[PDB]
Amino acid sequence: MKLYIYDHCPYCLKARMIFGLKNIPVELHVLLNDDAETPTRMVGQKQVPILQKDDSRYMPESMDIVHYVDKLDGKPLLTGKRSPAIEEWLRKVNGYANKLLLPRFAKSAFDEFSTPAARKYFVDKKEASAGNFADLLAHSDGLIKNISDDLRALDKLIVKPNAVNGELSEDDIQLFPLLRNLTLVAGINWPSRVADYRDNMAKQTQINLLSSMAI
Ligand SMILES: N[C@@H](CCC(=O)N[C@@H](CS)C(=O)NCC(=O)O)C(=O)O
Repeated sequence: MKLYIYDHCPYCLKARMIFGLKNIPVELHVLLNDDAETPTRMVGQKQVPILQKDDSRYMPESMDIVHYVDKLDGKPLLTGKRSPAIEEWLRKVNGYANKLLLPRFAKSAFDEFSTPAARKYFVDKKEASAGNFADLLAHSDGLIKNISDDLRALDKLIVKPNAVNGELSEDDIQLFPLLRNLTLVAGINWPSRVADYRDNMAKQTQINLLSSMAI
C-alpha cells in the first residue's frame, strides 16, 4: 500500500494513525501543495489523503482508508465507544484552531511547501478562505488563551493516556491529529492528561510531534 499526503494535513494524519497503531508498512509520499495533476489522475479530484491499494486502485477519504486498513487482518483495533462530549469539544475547537495553525504551517519546513510555488499556493488559498495571516497572527495570544482554556475542559475527558475514552476508538483518530498539529503553536498551556495522551498516542502511532518546530 502507498499513501499520498501532506505532512500538516489532519486527514492525512488520521490515515497514518491506523498504519502506526497496527504496525502495517506503507509507502508515504508527500505531494507538493500546488500539485493538482497527481491527485486528480488518481481519484478525479485534488485532495489528500489518497491510498493506493495493493491491486493499484486509488481510494480517497481519510475515514474510508482508516476503516479499510483496520479490517484487513480481521482484527479491528477501533472497537471502543466514541463520546458525545468529545464530539462537542472537537466541534468547538475545529471552529477556530485553523486561525492558529494555518499561518504557522505556511512558515514552516513541511515537505509539501518545499517549492516557493507550493508554499505560495497554500498561503493564497488559505488567506482567501481563513483570512489575512498577519491579522490571524496578531490575534495569537487571544487564540492561545482560547485553546489553553478549551484544553483544560478536554483534560477532564481523557480517560487513559493510551485511549481518550479508555479503549481505542474513532475519537482517537479524530482528536490526536489536532493535538499533534497544535504542538506547532508556541505558548499553549498543556494540561497533564492531555499532554500524556498526546505523547502516548504519538508513540503508538509513530507520528512525530512538532514541538521542536513550534512558533
Ligand atoms: N473528506 C476528506 C478531507 C480531506 C481534505 O480536506 N484534505 C485537504 C488537506 S488537509 C486538501 O486535500 N484540500 C485540498 C487541497 O489541498 O487542494 C478526507 O477525510 O480525507
